[PDB]
Amino acid sequence: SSGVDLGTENLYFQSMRFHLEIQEEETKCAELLRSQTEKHKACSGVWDNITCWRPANVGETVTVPCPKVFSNFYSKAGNISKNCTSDGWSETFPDFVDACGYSDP
Amino acid sequence: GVDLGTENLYFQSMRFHLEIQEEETKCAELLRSQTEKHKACSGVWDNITCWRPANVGETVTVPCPKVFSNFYSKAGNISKNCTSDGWSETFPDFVDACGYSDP
Amino acid sequence: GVDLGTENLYFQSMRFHLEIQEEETKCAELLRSQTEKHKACSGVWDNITCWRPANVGETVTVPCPKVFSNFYSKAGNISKNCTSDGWSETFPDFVDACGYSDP
Amino acid sequence: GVDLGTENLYFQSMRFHLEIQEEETKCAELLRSQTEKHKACSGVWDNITCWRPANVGETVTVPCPKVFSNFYSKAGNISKNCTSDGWSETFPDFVDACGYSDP
Amino acid sequence: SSGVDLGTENLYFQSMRFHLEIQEEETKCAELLRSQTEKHKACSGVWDNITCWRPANVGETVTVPCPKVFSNFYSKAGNISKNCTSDGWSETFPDFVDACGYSDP
Amino acid sequence: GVDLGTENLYFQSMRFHLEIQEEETKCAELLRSQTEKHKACSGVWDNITCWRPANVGETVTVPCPKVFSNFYSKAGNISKNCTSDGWSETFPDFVDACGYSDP
Repeated sequence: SSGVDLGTENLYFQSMRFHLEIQEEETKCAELLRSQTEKHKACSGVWDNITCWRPANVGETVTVPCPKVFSNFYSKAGNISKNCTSDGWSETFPDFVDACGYSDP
Repeated sequence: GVDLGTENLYFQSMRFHLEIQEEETKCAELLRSQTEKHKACSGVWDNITCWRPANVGETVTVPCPKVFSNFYSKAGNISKNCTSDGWSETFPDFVDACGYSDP
Repeated sequence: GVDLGTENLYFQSMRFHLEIQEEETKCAELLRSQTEKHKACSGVWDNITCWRPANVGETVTVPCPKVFSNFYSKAGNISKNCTSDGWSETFPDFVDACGYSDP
Repeated sequence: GVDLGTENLYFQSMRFHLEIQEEETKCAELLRSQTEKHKACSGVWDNITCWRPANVGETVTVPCPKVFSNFYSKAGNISKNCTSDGWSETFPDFVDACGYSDP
Repeated sequence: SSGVDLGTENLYFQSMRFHLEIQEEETKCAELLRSQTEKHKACSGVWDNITCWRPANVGETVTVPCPKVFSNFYSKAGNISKNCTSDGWSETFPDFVDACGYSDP
Repeated sequence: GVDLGTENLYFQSMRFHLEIQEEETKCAELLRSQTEKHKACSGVWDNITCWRPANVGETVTVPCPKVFSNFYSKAGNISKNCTSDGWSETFPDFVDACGYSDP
């Protein structure tokens, strides 16, 4: 660790890393949903649990790893899921903190 | 419910902004990668669209901005001509070229 | 007209922010992808530049921030060494490496 | 025309984002000005709403977020209780409390 | 002028000043329009020529100084205007660059 | 639950960006309002802090950036002098003035 790491230019960047990562994921989600707009699926694309849930058809389950941005805070290997039903998307259950073992003391 | 969940409501309200920002970012990167050419008409952003740098007599034609795809009644394109006076106005105008309307 | 229209004028004023933000995003993503490895000099941001994680004895060299190209008199690269004491200061310094001044 | 002008179209599409960002900014400033108190339930942002720090037995009640005023069928409020286990879920739920719907 | 002014932390900020100023004006415009939503005026609030045009009634002319963010590029004292009509807002004419004498060589 | 919900978790991660951006915006506005006057030390941004325009012999002192309060061991202020050579370095240095470290 050096004077470089403690410089205020690096501190400003380091403090924004989680934010930049999440915004980047939100942007990709927006672009994805846009590229699929002509298809009209049963469950349109949504964002929750800081995760993009791509458009889906009835009976599909979308499963993804827990958000990578918080990898260092996870106490177990884990994933999150959402089901597309005839009445829309299910709740994301288990949700992020439960599925992922997120912890910050 | 999940559609009306507030995290999704936050995201959905931001989608146009995220999409436009990425398009502007790509435009800035395009103009930057090209800055050692010095063309008649340098790159501009107009009608929510990036217009690559160009020389006199060129016509640049691009598809209508995809961000408003749900409000178009047709797949359209928009153009500008580079002249020795600079860039022309976009033609046809955005609203007509793109078949744009809002209920 | 178009060149001087306010849509373009707002975009041109945002170019710096858009290009640096994209570079910060890339840096954040790079450091996230390399978090499993535990390198001697970790990823840092300094002089508006991402400096990738590195090992003792490496020198990382990158072009001057393209974002300020119009303010350069020279084709410049900047560098840091990863040493046993950590990251070196940037060399040559940003102003000299890049031939920067405001006009 | 002027409504459908692309500069206005850019702005209108950004209004929710600008409004939410200012509300988040005010929340961050509120939490920061209060950080030397150490209350049972520290400040949180939930349901697009800032929840001031609070002590056990308190109920914090605020109006529904004004950013979605055009989609409400009534002026509503939302609440949380601070307990010795932390913050409660918002009540009534956002959709019900606020009379929210989209055509 | 010192090493402070030439530091990359200051250069990053200085390069973003116009942007921050315009975004701030856009935010205030958004808040203004929101605070007026119950009123339903003939011409709803709009943004062009990097200017907020507040909600208005038929027959009103809104006039404002040229955007302050570009004060240093103006070659003459000037203002911009927009009229609210029974068929919506007029075009902003003269527009920014004409009204304001904007120049950048 | 709420404290650990992702809406709050995203907000908490954005706090730094929101607070610094608000401070940068205030700095931009301050410098714009003072542009008629032509001061000896012009407005600058350094060590995540706005340093207002100033005259020879002035010392500008401000509290350590509140944004990093949780990383301070001390109640700190930072200062610069405007001298005939321009702005001084910040004193005491940011790390020492503020009692900063990462935990």
